[PDB]
Amino acid sequence: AIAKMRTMIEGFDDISHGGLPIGRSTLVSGTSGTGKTLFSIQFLYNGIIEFDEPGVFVTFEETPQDIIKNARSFGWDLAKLVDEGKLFILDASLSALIERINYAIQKYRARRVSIDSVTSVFQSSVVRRELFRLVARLKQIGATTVMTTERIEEYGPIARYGVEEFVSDNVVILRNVLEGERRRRTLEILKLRGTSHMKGEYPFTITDHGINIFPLGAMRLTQRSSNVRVSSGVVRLDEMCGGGFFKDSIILATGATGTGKTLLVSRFVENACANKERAILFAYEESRAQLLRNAYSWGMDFEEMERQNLLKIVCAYPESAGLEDHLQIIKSEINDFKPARIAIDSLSALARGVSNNAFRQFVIGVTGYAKQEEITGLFTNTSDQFMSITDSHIAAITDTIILLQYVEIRGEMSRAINVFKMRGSWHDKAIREFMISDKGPDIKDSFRNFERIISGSP
Amino acid sequence: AIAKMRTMIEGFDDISHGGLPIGRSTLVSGTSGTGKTLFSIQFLYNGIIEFDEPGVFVTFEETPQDIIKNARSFGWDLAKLVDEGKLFILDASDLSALIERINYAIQKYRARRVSIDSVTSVFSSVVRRELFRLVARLKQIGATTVMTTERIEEYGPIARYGVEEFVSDNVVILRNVLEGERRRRTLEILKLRGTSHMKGEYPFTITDHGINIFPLGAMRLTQRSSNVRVSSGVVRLDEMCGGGFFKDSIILATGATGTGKTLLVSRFVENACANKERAILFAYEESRAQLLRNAYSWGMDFEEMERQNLLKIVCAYPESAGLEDHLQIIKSEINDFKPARIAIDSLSALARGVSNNAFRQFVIGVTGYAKQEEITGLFTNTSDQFMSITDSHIAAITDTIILLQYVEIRGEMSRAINVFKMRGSWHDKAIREFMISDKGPDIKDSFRNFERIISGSP
Amino acid sequence: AIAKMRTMIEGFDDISHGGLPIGRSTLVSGTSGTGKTLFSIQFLYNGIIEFDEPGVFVTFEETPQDIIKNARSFGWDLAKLVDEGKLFILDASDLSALIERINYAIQKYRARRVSIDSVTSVFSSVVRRELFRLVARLKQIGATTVMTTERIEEYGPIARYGVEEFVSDNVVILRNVLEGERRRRTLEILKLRGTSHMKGEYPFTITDHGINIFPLGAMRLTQRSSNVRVSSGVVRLDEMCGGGFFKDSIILATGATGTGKTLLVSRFVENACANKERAILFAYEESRAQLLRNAYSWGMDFEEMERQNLLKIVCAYPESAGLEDHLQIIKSEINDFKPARIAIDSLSALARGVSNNAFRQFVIGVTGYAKQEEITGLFTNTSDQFMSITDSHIAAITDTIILLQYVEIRGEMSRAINVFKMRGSWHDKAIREFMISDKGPDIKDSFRNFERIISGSP
Ligand SMILES: Nc1ncnc2c1ncn2[C@@H]1O[C@H](COP(=O)(O)OP(=O)(O)OP(=O)(O)O)[C@@H](O)[C@H]1O
Ligand SMILES: Nc1ncnc2c1ncn2[C@@H]1O[C@H](COP(=O)(O)OP(=O)(O)OP(=O)(O)O)[C@@H](O)[C@H]1O
Ligand SMILES: Nc1ncnc2c1ncn2[C@@H]1O[C@H](COP(=O)(O)OP(=O)(O)OP(=O)(O)O)[C@@H](O)[C@H]1O
Ligand SMILES: Nc1ncnc2c1ncn2[C@@H]1O[C@H](COP(=O)(O)OP(=O)(O)OP(=O)(O)O)[C@@H](O)[C@H]1O
Ligand SMILES: Nc1ncnc2c1ncn2[C@@H]1O[C@H](COP(=O)(O)OP(=O)(O)OP(=O)(O)O)[C@@H](O)[C@H]1O
Ligand SMILES: Nc1ncnc2c1ncn2[C@@H]1O[C@H](COP(=O)(O)OP(=O)(O)OP(=O)(O)O)[C@@H](O)[C@H]1O
Ligand SMILES: [Mg+2]
Ligand SMILES: [Mg+2]
Ligand SMILES: [Mg+2]
Ligand SMILES: [Mg+2]
Ligand SMILES: [Mg+2]
Ligand SMILES: [Mg+2]
Repeated sequence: AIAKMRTMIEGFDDISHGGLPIGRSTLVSGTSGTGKTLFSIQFLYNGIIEFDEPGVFVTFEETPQDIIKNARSFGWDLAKLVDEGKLFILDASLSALIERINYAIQKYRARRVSIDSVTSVFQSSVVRRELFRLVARLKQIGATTVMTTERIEEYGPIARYGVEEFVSDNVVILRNVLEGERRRRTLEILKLRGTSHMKGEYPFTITDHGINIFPLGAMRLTQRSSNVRVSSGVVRLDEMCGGGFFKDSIILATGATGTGKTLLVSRFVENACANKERAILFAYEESRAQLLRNAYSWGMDFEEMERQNLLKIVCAYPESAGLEDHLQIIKSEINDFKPARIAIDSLSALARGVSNNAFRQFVIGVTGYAKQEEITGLFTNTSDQFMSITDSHIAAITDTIILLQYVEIRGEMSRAINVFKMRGSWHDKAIREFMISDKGPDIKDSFRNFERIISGSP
Repeated sequence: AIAKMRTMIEGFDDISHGGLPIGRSTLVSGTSGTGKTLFSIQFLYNGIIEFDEPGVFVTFEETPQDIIKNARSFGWDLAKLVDEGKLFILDASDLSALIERINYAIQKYRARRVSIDSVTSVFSSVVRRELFRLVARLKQIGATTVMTTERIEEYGPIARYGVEEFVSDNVVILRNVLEGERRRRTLEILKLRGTSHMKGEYPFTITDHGINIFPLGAMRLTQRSSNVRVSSGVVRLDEMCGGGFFKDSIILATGATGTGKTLLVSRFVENACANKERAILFAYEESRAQLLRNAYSWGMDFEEMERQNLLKIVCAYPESAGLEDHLQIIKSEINDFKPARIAIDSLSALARGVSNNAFRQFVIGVTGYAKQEEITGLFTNTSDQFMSITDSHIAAITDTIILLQYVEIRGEMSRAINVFKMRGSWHDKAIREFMISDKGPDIKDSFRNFERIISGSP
Repeated sequence: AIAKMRTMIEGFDDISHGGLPIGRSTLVSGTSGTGKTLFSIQFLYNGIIEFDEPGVFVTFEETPQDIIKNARSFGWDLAKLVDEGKLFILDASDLSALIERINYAIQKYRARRVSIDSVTSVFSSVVRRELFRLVARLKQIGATTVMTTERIEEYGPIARYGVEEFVSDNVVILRNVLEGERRRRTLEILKLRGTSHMKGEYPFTITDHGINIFPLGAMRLTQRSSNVRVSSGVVRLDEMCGGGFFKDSIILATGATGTGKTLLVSRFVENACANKERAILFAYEESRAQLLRNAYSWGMDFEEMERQNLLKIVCAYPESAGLEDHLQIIKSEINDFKPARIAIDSLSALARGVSNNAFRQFVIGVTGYAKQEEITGLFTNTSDQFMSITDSHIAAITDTIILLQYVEIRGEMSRAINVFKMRGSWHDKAIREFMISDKGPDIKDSFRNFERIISGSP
């Protein structure tokens, strides 16, 4: 088999099980601002601060000083590594270039090489022969190169002259697709000669750590399962769940608007902080100010928990970022605070004007990470119809579902709670009446008289 | 990192995270009449009207006289600034010759800011070589340049020869997309080599003040929340809400046509003018004439309040402007009148033949601003069916929902009201019938004889 | 008729009705990384590894060393065959000169098969004249050639200059269409001058064995059917089915979330391992961890069966691969483990954001194979509404349908099971209520007090 080299890019090594083929050159074409330079810089940088491999960078447009300054925003200096003799920024902004580049390879331990960019170098018949010569001349030296080419259309031709794709051994497309006034970064591997890889696009983001590729296909169902129970915050609800929620489980609170989803989330988050356990609250519908007042009215101090460094509140609008970003933000915030419990209020708000598949691929990401890090996730979902079906087919991700619906009785609005699922546990299969007070919720008995709920009244 | 310069354009300082990279040039492409020249002038202008930095202006097609004549429209004299020495409009009626004149004028007034409108006149393989030489000679002078490009398609190639983006360090695209015979201005940053920015299209308008960018992403979920309550105009309604509406809250009055939504809006505004508090009425369904007749019929003198400078009525058809304009008009008017209560009649009318995405982002922009300005807002919504739900997922924005519906009883069409939800407050969970007279709402008792009304037919 | 040659590529021998026309050449066009070179090698390879026929290989861009290095990946040494004389890789570093060298090498080893990868390198009016001369000089030598072309668009012009199809006797197009960020390999025969073939696109995958074409059309309705019955894990269920499921049959367990579909799958697999019979569990909703916990909770040791080599659990996310892969993975695993019972949990999860056409053709490919392998299959389907139908038209594939649904009775959520249909058997036509415990299903009696359940709300 062809030996792959680890680029040390979070996700990319999963997409191409191993990394990039050693001895050959990888073509990374993409529209302007797709992260071609970043990828090629991050490739060389990773290969010097992990395997101390002497890499050479070829410039064709941007000056060396520009590349150094631009890469300084990611929190790494290139001039320091150039000073050490571990990097070489060959400034060039025909055949001799190959021999000059080859010279440095043998004169600075030919590890990794990047050429950003070649499109301006050869700025469609001549393109082939010129591109065919370079790759061949780089094969003889047997060093791992990355070539960055530009494309005009996001789903149009692979490159500018539409020829490089065949000439190259490896093809990587960086996309910056715009849908509904929103840009979605995706990276896909078009081909890998004599090796296997993951097919199709994969959502990625660019932060202070660099390119953060989020593979969904590498996510496997290995989430360890325990019989460890944890109090939901309601004694009556814990009895109804046959002891309370499972430490390694995903609880779903679906219902109509004003039913008490946030209440159950608040009470679930308070419980963590009572037992001196860390918890994160991801708000998307309400603000910290409104959350603190709302909790206060039920008799729960959210400031107290914040002062004890046991509860964190992250409020933000869904339309203020993308699903890729939102997921990263959760992971980053979870990576720092490392909570025992988590609550997303809510997924319904996060599904507002988003690809039904882009949202579906987000839920798995959050659900999986929570399960894979042994964190109890409670996600709320507001139903569009007042007074009910999932209508999303995402009930196969949740291990527990709390139903909250209104019951119009004697020209009076009354609320009702019920547990549908409790995988690996017994649950009370009754529709108990509950109401809200200054001391929180109170679950009473069920309605034996009216047997026609999840519809109307009698 | 990379030092950024403030452009002092409302919204661009948030979308850019701080502004435009210092020392480097920014390319602004767009179709004709997008606001390229405007952005160009406004950049240099605020430079010499805030940080007092001498900026030179290169004009190729448009003559200085015209530039000043057009600039005046917004309300700022350029010739006065040309007269002093803070700005120099270098009329451009070979690159080296032009570059020399620009370079020899950048040291004369020691210009910090530079705008070239436009570089798509002087002029694919040659455009790159010329453009590369231009930015290189401007990079050496360490002057923050702004270059304006020209495109033919709105979602087609970024520039004319589709090569000006890879040569530029920064790329700002201004669009003017036509959807259902309606023109929507949008601004997006494609890339910023070095720093970070906000990805995606952001709606903006051009008024007397200049460009007015409304970033919905920059708007955080930091909205002050108090337990201060206020009246609604109805004593029983205040009592039904458990002391009346919250000062800092968004109330929603949804129901079938002729249920009495406008009645609740009227009384809501009246009560404001009763406590000598200023309010605004945004009508999109009925005129001042009909409102005054209907109000006067209900025993509420809207002329009086109008003369007392406590009530301002602004009527205009929903299809008389875009959501962008309607929002900017609401904000402008609010800032002028500085009201404590605001009522919109209605959102349903504002959703008339408008994309759910563009409508979604408008309701967030209105509710968000009112919440951050400590202004109590009552928004009405007319349901499609007489006998329903919550339109879409705008129930996450309203802190209170007052449902009103009809109840056919013994061949009579009686109306019923109920506080469906109230966050942070107790509310009457009863469906009380109410009559309308020339005195206003008459909330009586609920219907215990028949329990199947609410969001149902009985 | 026209004599055809077997390529020995799984599926191509059925789609072609027998293979490629003998004496004539075949043109294989496709975008980059479709599998043109692979198909090229695999053709010649099987030639000299089955019918022991010396085949020569023309390489234009890719060097012999690379071709052998890439070929190795699949698991076959080319240099060994080059060493012997069964294959000769004629490196192509004027037509008459090249044609001469090919013609002078086709008589040396007396080559029966020939591949030219690729003819889109050497090179609209001239391409025809050259191509026509090439096939004419290969027709005279009566050698089955295979020419690889290159296309830019997936559903655009067949070849580059769109003239290589009318000059060729045979045209095979390899596609790699991207639909919702997912890459789907497809192979179609456009025409075969002389013989007949299968019209339309056919899904195929590339694995370690090489190209793997899955013709759904070639699959006939010849599926052995016996009166041999088997148990389900439940005595009452076997009795309710009129002696238990048929050995050769497809059973479907559809219903709302948490109804007990996984319970029935578990017991179904357990019973197999009870009679010392091998089974496979294909999970796409829950992990091994959760399954083992849930199983153990139900009184079924999935570790034991795992250690007894009677039960194999394979969990993986539905969006972790394409239907093509999932199918090929199921077939591969089945052939290895050779199980008598198979259960998929679930099809609904496998339909998550997938075209109804691509999903339809996957269920036919799975059910068809299991039916022709004498393997009893239980497939689960989670309904969108809690309280429904048969998803789509997949009821024509299932020989037995076990419906499970909830029945709100006196403010209690009880579950009900019923054998909806059973072909070739009597079944209990009664809606019997059933409870769940740590011992498994408890099928009790039906509800004679209320006759309005089934696919209704009462
Ligand atoms: N500190 C940062 N935080 C977040 N994102 C950043 C940061 N620095 C840069 N970026 C992002 O990465 C981009 C860097 O552009 P880059 O040069 O990697 O793209 P490219 O595809 O090579 O562009 P081109 O080849 O057209 O010049 C910026 O435009 C921005 O979107
Ligand atoms: N202090 C209180 N006393 C009594 N009842 C209260 C109190 N605060 C809230 N409630 C009741 O509980 C509801 C609050 O529910 P919650 O804030 O959890 O909203 P939700 O069900 O998540 O709906 P949404 O997210 O759509 O607003 C109010 O609508 C009201 O009916
Ligand atoms: N005083 C004003 N009030 C409101 N809108 C104005 C005012 N003055 C100009 N506008 C708007 O802004 C536009 C001016 O755009 P500008 O002159 O910058 O064009 P441009 O983007 O440079 O395009 P081009 O170069 O093709 O002329 C007008 O077409 C109009 O829609
Ligand atoms: N003076 C009055 N006396 C009695 N009933 C009245 C009087 N004026 C109006 N009404 C009643 O109340 C209604 C007034 O309409 P209102 O503005 O309260 O409803 P709306 O929900 O705003 O209707 P629309 O959806 O058409 O805007 C009339 O249709 C009528 O039934
Ligand atoms: N060992 C392997 N296991 C699985 N898949 C493989 C393996 N080796 C190669 N592949 C797949 O097959 C592809 C090889 O295709 P091939 O080299 O024939 O390209 P091609 O169709 O000739 O295109 P081009 O001429 O543009 O390179 C790889 O891109 C990869 O997706
Ligand atoms: N040990 C137990 N004792 C009692 N009841 C149990 C026990 N374990 C599970 N249950 C009940 O049976 C259900 C188990 O889910 P099961 O896998 O049988 O349903 P499912 O149809 O596969 O659900 P989903 O659609 O979510 O996959 C729980 O929701 C609970 O109601
Ligand atoms: Mg770049
Ligand atoms: Mg809530
Ligand atoms: Mg202009
Ligand atoms: Mg009205
Ligand atoms: Mg090839
Ligand atoms: Mg299940």
